Amino acid sequence: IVGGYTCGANTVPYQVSLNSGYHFCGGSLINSQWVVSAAHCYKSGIQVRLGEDNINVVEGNEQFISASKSIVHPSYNSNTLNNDIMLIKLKSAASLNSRVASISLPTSCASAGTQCLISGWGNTKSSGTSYPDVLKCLKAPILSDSSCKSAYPGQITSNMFCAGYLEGGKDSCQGDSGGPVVCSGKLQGIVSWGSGCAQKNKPGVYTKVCNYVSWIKQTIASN
Ligand SMILES: [Ca+2]
Repeated sequence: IVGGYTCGANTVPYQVSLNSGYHFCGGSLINSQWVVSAAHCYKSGIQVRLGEDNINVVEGNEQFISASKSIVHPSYNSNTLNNDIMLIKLKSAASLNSRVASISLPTSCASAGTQCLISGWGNTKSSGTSYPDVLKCLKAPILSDSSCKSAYPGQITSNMFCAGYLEGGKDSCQGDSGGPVVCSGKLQGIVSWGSGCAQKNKPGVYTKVCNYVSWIKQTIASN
């Protein structure tokens, strides 16, 4: 997160870190046994880390649970990042409490102008590289479809939306991928892609979760 703020420990209780020996992506807890993340974050050997603030220090509210299965969206295209969504099942159910909690799925899509909370442990610099140890947060609005498509000609599908600031300086970044965009208590987006980070006229591009609720629910029901 570039241009954000320190969230505060366990203030974002659905935020997870995906770990394969090291943090590599975020995710969102959607029930006691399932996480949603970005398909471009796929790899084998994932451990899900819940209840984290400092990802380098054990602070006392963590739960570390191995994934048993990952399911990339059946239409994911890694060239275009269309359908950049994946589900991860935990080997055992997490213990839900005030610091480890699920986030609701949308019953309706959000609109341009809605303010949302984006979070992660990704890079905090718009040029060069600095990785935080504690969770960072950014409040940002959803941008119009027309401004999103104008920013990224030929690249925005119906499964993507843009959020952030066209002036630059505030955005998600590398290492935030797969993490949440929450608006009015609903998971509306997944951190997906963008040109660099926090660049002028290059806002963040997010997977549009409301298009996937049927697939998520059916998949969970049968796995
Ligand atoms: Ca920790």
